[PDB]
Amino acid sequence: CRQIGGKRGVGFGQVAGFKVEPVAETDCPWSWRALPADADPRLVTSEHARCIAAIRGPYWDRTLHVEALAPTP
RNA sequence: GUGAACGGUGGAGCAACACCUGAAGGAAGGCUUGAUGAGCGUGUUCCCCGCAUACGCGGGG
Repeated sequence: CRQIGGKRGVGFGQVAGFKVEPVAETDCPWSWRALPADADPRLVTSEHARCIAAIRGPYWDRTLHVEALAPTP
């Protein structure tokens, strides 16, 4: 990877660096994520809400948008 | 297959016009280039200082 985010053709947001380190199981919210509509409720927090949204793959593909429980940036 | 992928802030436009740094104001009052240094007296062994180390040298008045 060298850039992150959108509009990468006009040079926005090239990555200066990254660090990848292990963390505790209770210390990671991985569930802050576009979850399915029938996701198990220990992963569905108050930030998660119902939306027409992709949970996987190409997140821009509106044909693959599903009943989803997703948080907000 | 980074809600990604694609996407020109662009084109044009006078800081310019006119405007006296100028009026007044004493470099003067006093001051020998004249000297100064240019020539005019003593008539024979008397103190003291160093090198020596006394055989003598230099030397103060």
